Formats: sequence, C-alpha cells, structure tokens
Amino acid sequence: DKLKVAVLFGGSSEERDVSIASGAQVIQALRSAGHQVLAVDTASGLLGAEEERGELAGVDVFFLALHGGTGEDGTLQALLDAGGFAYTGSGHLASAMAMDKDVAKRLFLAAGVETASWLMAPASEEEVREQLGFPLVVKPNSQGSTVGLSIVHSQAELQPAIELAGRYGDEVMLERFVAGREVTVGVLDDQALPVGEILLGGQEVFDYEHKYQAGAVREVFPADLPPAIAAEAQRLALKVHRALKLSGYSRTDFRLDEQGRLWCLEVNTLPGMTATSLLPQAAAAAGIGFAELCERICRLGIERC
Amino acid sequence: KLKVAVLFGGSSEERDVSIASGAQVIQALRSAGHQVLAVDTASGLLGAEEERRLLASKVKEVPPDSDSLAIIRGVDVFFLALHGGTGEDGTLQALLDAGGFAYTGSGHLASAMAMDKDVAKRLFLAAGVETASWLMAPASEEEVREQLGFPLVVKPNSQGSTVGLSIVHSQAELQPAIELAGRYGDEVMLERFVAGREVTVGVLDDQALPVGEILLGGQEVFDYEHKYQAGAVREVFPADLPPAIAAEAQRLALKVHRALKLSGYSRTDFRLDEQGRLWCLEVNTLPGMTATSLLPQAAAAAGIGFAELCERICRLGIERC
Ligand SMILES: Nc1ncnc2c1ncn2[C@@H]1O[C@H](COP(=O)(O)OP(=O)(O)O)[C@@H](O)[C@H]1O
Ligand SMILES: Nc1ncnc2c1ncn2[C@@H]1O[C@H](COP(=O)(O)OP(=O)(O)O)[C@@H](O)[C@H]1O
Ligand SMILES: N[C@@H]1CON=C1OP(=O)(O)O
Ligand SMILES: N[C@@H]1CON=C1OP(=O)(O)O
Ligand SMILES: [K+]
Ligand SMILES: [K+]
Ligand SMILES: [Mg+2]
Ligand SMILES: [Mg+2]
Ligand SMILES: [Mg+2]
Ligand SMILES: [Mg+2]
Repeated sequence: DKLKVAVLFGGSSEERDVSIASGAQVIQALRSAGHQVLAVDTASGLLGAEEERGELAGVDVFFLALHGGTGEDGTLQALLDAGGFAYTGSGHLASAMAMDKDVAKRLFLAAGVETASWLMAPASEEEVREQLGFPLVVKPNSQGSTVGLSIVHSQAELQPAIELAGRYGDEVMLERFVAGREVTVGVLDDQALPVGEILLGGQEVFDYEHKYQAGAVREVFPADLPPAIAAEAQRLALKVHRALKLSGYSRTDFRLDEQGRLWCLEVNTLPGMTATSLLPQAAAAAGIGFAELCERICRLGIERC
Repeated sequence: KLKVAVLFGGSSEERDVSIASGAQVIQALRSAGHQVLAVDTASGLLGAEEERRLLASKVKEVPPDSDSLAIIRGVDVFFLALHGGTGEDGTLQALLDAGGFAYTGSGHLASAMAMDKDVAKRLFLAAGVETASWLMAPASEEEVREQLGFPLVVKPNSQGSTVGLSIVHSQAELQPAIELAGRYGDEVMLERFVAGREVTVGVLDDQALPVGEILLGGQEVFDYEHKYQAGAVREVFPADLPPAIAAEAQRLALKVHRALKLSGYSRTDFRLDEQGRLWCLEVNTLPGMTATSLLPQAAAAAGIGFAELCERICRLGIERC
C-alpha cells in the first residue's frame, strides 16, 4: 500500500541548488503515485503551504534528496541510524567511502576496476612530472557536480588549482587526465541500467554549468557504443557498487579513452534526481518511469533498514 | 587543566571491557588534576552513586550475553572509552561531528573502515601490508577448500575482543562457526589461519610504540578470557624479537595507521609465522585502556605513563577537532 515519505533536501553543501531541484522532482513524483509526502529543507525545516508552492511521526522512510557534504558522506546516515529511522540510498560506511574519491579508487583497484593514477596534494614538481604528466585533473577529494575542479596544463597552473580545490574540503586529488568520451552507468538494486554518454563537444570536462542547464549538452541513453564496451562499463559499475557495499542505487562515472579502455572516476550514492539528471534517464531507457523509480528506491531503503 | 567527559559502556558485546577502560581513564585524568564527567552512553551522565557501582565492575570470563545487552539497549573534549558497535564504528563520531564536539581517536570514515575487517584488509594490501587470504560468507565448501583450506579462522567482520571467533580445523566445524559468528553481526569472515607468534604494535601521534608479544603457550588464538582475566597470559614489552622483525612490524603499523586515515592513536595486530613474515589481522582505533590492556604497556615501554598517555590523547583530540 501507500507510504508516508519525508523528502529531505537542500542542506548546506555546494550542491544545495541541485538538491532543491532533485527534492522538487521527487516530491511531485511520489505524490503522483499517491504517497503522502512531507517536504523538509534540512537548512530550515518542514515547508508550509506557501513555501512548497510531529508531522514526521509515522514516517515510513526518509527519502534523501540531498547531494554532497554531510547529507551524502555518511554523517546524516549515521544520525538516522542512531535514531532508528529508515532512509534511502547507502549506509554510513558505504556513503563515506564513495565520497572519499581517494579511498574509493583504492577499492576500485582492489576490485579489478581500472582507474587513473593519482596523488594527493601536496605533490612536488618531480612527483607530478614522473607519475602524472600533463594535462592533469585537480579536484577536491570529496565534492560533487564538478565543484572545485580544474584542468592543469602546466606546472605553473598547479598551485592555483590546488588552492581552488582546497576551498571546498580538506583533501585535494591530482589525477591523470583521461582524454576521450564521457560515460556513466546507473545501478538500481544490483542491476545495471543502460549506459549513457555525455557529448561534451570541444570541452575537456563536464562542468557545473553544463550539468544542470537544459540542453547545455546532449545525453544519450542507451549510448552509441560497441556492445562489448557498454557491457564492460555495466560489469565494472556493478563491481564498484558491490565493492563499496552500496545499497539501493548509484551512478558510476567513466572516461572512455581513444583505445577503447574504460577508466573509473567515481561512484555517487545520491545521484541527481532532477529533470536533466542522468540516473532518471538511464532508468527510463530501462523502461522505468520516474515515479516508479522513486517508489522503488523508497521500498529498497525500507527493506534495508 | 581540562574538562573531560569520558563516554563508556555502550551496548556492544565489549561493554564490560569499555566499563573497565573508562574506569581507568576517569581515575587517571582525575589524578592529573582534571575535572572529569562520567557518561555511560547506555543511560546518561552518571551521578556519584551509579558511577561508583558501574566502574567497580570487573570484566567477566564471557562477554555480556544477548539478553543482558537487550535490557541495556563546557566540556573541552569527549574521551571515547568505548569499544565496538556504534561507539567505535564511526556512528558516534558522526554524531559528535554534527554537534561540533571535540573527541578523541579517529574520525567517522576512519573508524568505520577499521571496524570493517574486510575493507581494512583490502586497504592493507593497497598500502603494501601483507594480510591473509580471506572470503566473506556465504562461501561454498567448494570455494573454501579451493581458496583457504583448513585450518582457518571464522570471525565476525566487525567485532572485537575475539568475540564470535572460532578456529575451524575440519569441514564439520565450519557451519557451526559461521552460525556463531553470525550472532554478533551481519557479515562473517573466513580467513586463513596463520600459525606462529602473536604481535601487536601501538601508535601514538604518528609514532610507533615498542612492539609487544603475547605468549599464548599452547593456545592457537588470543581469546576473550585470556585478554582480560588478570595473569592469564604473559605479555612482553618490548617483545623479544629479532630487531629487523620488530622494526618491520612498526613500519607496517604506521603504514596501516596512515592508510586508513586514523588519528590520535591505534593498535595493530599481527601474526608472525615461522619464516619471519608478518601478517596483519586488523587495526583497532579505540584500543583497550584496562589494567590488562596492551596499548598502555607499549606506552609505558616508551617511557609514557598512563596518566600522561590519557592527557596526550585528549590534547590530540582537541587539536584535531
Ligand atoms: N581523470 C579525469 N580525466 C578526464 N576527465 C575527468 C577526470 N576526472 C574528472 N573529470 C571530468 O570532471 C567531471 C567531474 O569529475 P568526477 O570525478 O565525476 O567528480 P564529481 O563528483 O564532481 O562529479 C567528470 O564528469 C569528467 O568530465
Ligand atoms: N588469521 C588468523 N590467524 C591466526 N590467528 C588469528 C587470525 N585471526 C585472528 N586470530 C586470533 O584471534 C584474535 C582476535 O582476532 P582479531 O582479528 O584481532 O579480532 P578482534 O578484533 O576480535 O581482536 C587474534 O589476536 C589472534 O590470536
Ligand atoms: N553529486 C552530483 C549531484 O547528483 N548527482 C551528481 O553526480 P556527480 O556530479 O558527482 O558526478
Ligand atoms: N577491541 C578490543 C577492546 O580494546 N582493544 C581491543 O583490541 P582487539 O581485542 O579488538 O584486538
Ligand atoms: K562520490
Ligand atoms: K578493528
Ligand atoms: Mg560525484
Ligand atoms: Mg561525477
Ligand atoms: Mg579488534
Ligand atoms: Mg585484535
């Protein structure tokens, strides 16, 4: 039968605007399926009639429409664990691991999932030149939505990029740049969804502004890939999902180089659920509408907790 | 002087060990001139009468049974004298993060990884630290014979104090050991048994402490009774090891401590086989501070008294948070 769902969204991370967009979509979708939905901005509280345009007693599950920060890195998950509350997405350890890109890439390698060489800042000019080369990617260790990320083409560009990434967290990653195509794989309850490609044109990376403006980039589900490469991307994403002990759903990002080899960048335990977002498009390609997707995520969270 | 809240007790199978650790830490910090509040996380901030009775309780031969645990279930720094469960697996750490409180030991990711022995061992190998072959239940008897063979160790993935652990010498013993380990958590490890010597390395503030050896006599493993009954086993600090082996154990323990992003202090356990190879079992982020505990003995061997050790752990927590 129908659920009472509290959709937690907003928060105080650099991905707050993305989270508000996700929360708005999920609230409408679950209401469309006849569930009772309570909208909670975790930076303010329970929204009234106008703001949407005690009561949480009897809530079956908290839908975590949050992105980044304490909402995605395990902190909120542990808070809800300690309160005995059911929630969607991955648990405390799994969420904390997937947000730490450094730790996650060590586990990718342990699972047989290819990933680009990297160093954590600070790194000397010698270490960078010997192990990484140019161009390279500087990114915060625990951000999302491409926040804080720079492409570094020469040694003189490195320090400003590290300082930029350092404004968004305590650790900074220097990663070998993988030239090629942009591929992403959603997982829903231990099943891979159709692979998607993001067509970047002349751009080096998939940045914040192109991730969340409608029509800024073309996104193709199922991607126009040789069947064996798409099957490999799905095989690897499931290995990542299982390796980090994720639950419910996830979305894994790959770079596909000009030689046909896939390189795993990261996995996201709370991927975007907006209109332009990648995971809903992969689900729709699999035949799963957005409302059904939201309900299934709810029930997977209930079963786990 | 500081104002310290010592959190202890909890509702894990290591509750009695935690009470014993908290009692020592509270006593030592009060001797050093600090104001100390005692907090059993199973109830709350204790009054003097409930403090007096709780802290006098000694660790028993067996851990607190499930039925007993069912009934149980201006501060400068929170000293976490807890062991296991939510007190050590990152849950409480995240609680304290969210409240902006300073606490001792490792953060919430680091604590969660060290309690998950499976994940920790993957990171051991990533850091160049040897560790024994292992499988996670469910594993077919076919897989077990092919990968591990006998003897092997069955242990809960996320316990401590040797709770739920069995040595399996034959096929018939395997299923009962897995059922036992499953009464103490959701995940169960099967690990190749390493015959040899029992070696442990404390770390304090990114420095290794003198290596210790636990002399087990004829016992194959270091169990709950022998860990906490006084005089049950002889423990040697600094261990009587070839210097190159002790120095390698210390190098590896520091690699483990840094690999899992631990903070403050830790204690890493190894088995040393007859060929001189070290095999890393686990690292503990909230090691015991009881009167029979290993970390205080390593600290003492480095010239660090117990009260000073407690104070230094406090200040490392304040500086981190
Ligand atoms: N090593 C790399 N090589 C090439 N492009 C990269 C690399 N790392 C990141 N990028 C680009 O930056 C984007 C964001 O990187 P990602 O690692 O997915 O972090 P985020 O969590 O911010 O999405 C990717 O979608 C990709 O376009
Ligand atoms: N693979 C193994 N080989 C030999 N002895 C083991 C092994 N694993 C555990 N033990 C024994 O069991 C004890 C507890 O195991 P450990 O991995 O340290 O778990 P705990 O977190 O319960 O201390 C060890 O001190 C050791 O005596
Ligand atoms: N974390 C963002 C927001 O929702 N989905 C995301 O994926 P990412 O941009 O991290 O690749
Ligand atoms: N976890 C226990 C209690 O404090 N220190 C301990 O180490 P372990 O027995 O886990 O090796
Ligand atoms: K991530
Ligand atoms: K441990
Ligand atoms: Mg991400
Ligand atoms: Mg990404
Ligand atoms: Mg342990
Ligand atoms: Mg141990």
